[PDB]
Amino acid sequence: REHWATRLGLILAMAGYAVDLGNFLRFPVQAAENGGGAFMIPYIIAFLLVGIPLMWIEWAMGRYGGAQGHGTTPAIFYLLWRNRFAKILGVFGLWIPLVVASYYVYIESWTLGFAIKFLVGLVPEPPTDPDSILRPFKEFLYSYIGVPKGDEPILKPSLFAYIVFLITMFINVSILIRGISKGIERFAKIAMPTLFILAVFLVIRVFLLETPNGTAADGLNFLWTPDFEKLKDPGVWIAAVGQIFFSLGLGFGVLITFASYVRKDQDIVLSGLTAATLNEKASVILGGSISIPAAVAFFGVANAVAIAKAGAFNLGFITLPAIFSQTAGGTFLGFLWFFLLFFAGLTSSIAGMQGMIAFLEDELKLSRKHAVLWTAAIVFFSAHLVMFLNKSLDEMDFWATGIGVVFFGLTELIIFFWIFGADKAWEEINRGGIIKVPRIYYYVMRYITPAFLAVLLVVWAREYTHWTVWITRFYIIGLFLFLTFLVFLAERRRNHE
Ligand SMILES: CN[C@H]1CC[C@@H](c2ccc(Cl)c(Cl)c2)c2ccccc21
Ligand code: NA
Ligand code: NA
Repeated sequence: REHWATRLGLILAMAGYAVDLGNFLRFPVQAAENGGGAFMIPYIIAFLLVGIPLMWIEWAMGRYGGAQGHGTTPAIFYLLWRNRFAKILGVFGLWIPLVVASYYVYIESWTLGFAIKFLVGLVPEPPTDPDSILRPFKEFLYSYIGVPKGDEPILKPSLFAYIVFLITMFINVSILIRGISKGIERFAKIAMPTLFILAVFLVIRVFLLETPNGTAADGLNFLWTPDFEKLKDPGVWIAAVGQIFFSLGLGFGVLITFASYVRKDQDIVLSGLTAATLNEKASVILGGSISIPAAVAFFGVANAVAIAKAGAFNLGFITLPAIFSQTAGGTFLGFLWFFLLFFAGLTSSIAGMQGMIAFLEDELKLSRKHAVLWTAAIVFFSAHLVMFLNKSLDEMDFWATGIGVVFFGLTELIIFFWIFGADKAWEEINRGGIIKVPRIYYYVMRYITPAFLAVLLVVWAREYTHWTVWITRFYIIGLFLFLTFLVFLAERRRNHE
């Protein structure tokens, strides 16, 4: 079996997975709409009661199953719980990341495309007034995506956007085809420093932004200013819990797959806590000091709520490029921005597609070349549903990463800590640990964490379309069935040998 080369590379690949666009865009927006700096109160709490424990558990299940040549949850859930239903539940942790991949790489391709467009100067040049600056970039993006002009739910992406997507995929394959150590890890040692560099440079440049409308200090002011009255809102306490899942990457079965390349007695306690911290520092320090400040600085704190309510996607693909077309040499800033975002995705999409690659290697005994190509061929095909069917993206994401990861996360808890047994699990986590997990986390992992996951699981089901959504539902259900069939073939090949 493949293994990570250096302890550093492990943490960087682990941090590379969790460090993403959401760090720079989604996190700053959620904080601004949920109490500013007061949002740190329920967020830090959720980082402690939910995010850290669940991460250790996936590191635990990962390493536990990796020692036996199995990196995926259809196998690992059967090792924690020898059952017919356990294999079926494990399919989700191979289904989820395959669904997300169908649309993540595509969104990743966009940043690559914009980075290229910005670098060569192929960007809109307005003109005065805010809607006079934003509209040229709102249209620039929509011509790239192919946003429907008519009533039809059909997207018509540019030939360029499509080609970059092939190129983007090709880039992903290159890294994945070289393996865990000479590929993902080797890249994680290049990307993460390069990432941090671009991040700091933008932070420095952003703090030097001054307009008649405001300064970067006003952005950091508005953003981090605590609104403790919003802490009364349960929804804020829910946004915090959902965000932790999102930021860390829990419930994607990727940590489990990635941790399955960690050696049997190698530390997973401190290493994970490091990668977890790298992601958080990336968010509160680097991320919340570029996007929100730069917007408030240019449009004034009088629009700060309007900008936050405009969404994270707008902030990074429409709002910030429009601001860069109005700054000194900002055509190159546009490039550094979309190139910062490209790596943030590439370090996460190589981690996402490994779950399928691991399954084809471990369970169907395919070579690494075939496992990588066939996974690519599957992702490339399914993305056409995302590229051409309007709102197909929202549908896949809602199920996979809105209900799916939260459900599957509570599944990992119960299977590893209630079915497999808490004591056997607790030992599995602490073993080989440089530092030992605090004795108090035994109770958190057993009650508090699955409680939080459960009471959240109740509200997102109580709180929550066209007809074309059935097309996407049809396809992604058909994915689950097909993956059930491969798990079935995997267990019929094993009885013969
Ligand atoms: C974990 N937070 C980021 C990390 C990578 C990125 C991600 C996660 C899983 C996969 Cl399978 C892929 Cl391809 C990509 C992602 C997706 C959705 C939501 C959040 C995030
Ligand atoms: Na994150
Ligand atoms: Na990443």
